[PDB]
Amino acid sequence: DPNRVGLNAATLDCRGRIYRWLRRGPFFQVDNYFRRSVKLNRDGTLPTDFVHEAPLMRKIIRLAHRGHLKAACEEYRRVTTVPPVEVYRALTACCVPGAKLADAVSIFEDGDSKLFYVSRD
RNA sequence: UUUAUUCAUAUAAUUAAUAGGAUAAUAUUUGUAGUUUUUGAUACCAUGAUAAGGAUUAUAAAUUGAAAGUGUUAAUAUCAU
Repeated sequence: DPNRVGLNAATLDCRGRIYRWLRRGPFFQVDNYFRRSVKLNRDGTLPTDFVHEAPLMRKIIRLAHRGHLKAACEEYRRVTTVPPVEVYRALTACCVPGAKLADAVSIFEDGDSKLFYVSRD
């Protein structure tokens, strides 16, 4: 659904909404923007299949297959959707020939518990 | 003669209520439950400030340093069920 990508926001009109805005947690904007966004679908598959974020994943996999770990990490910072499993496979396989264990463990732990277990592969 | 404030005459602004999200043994969920929502009692109480007069202690040349406590009359005045 490429047409219905987007989220509407509020206006903070009444006094109780102002009091709720002043009583909100430390992560209220990013949490509600993340949970109002992509989530596990009705049949159980991942929300990976995103149209607008599709060529960024191709660029990340293309840069992690040529050995460019830092550029793939830099365009991994630009992701909004849950990235596919092939991103984590390409990133970890880029981490193998340099023996970079800490970067591979961080790559796994980023998608392990935070991103619906996409790196648990 | 110009300007900081003051004053004149033109103005915009209006309402109400909560909602927990990774590493948690399974609820998909949140424009939903609210409508005739709250901002509505400045009074005649007997307050309190002002001025004025009293007494006690120093018999040491030491110490950085011989300084501190206790009582009465006039006028003015008193807007909270």
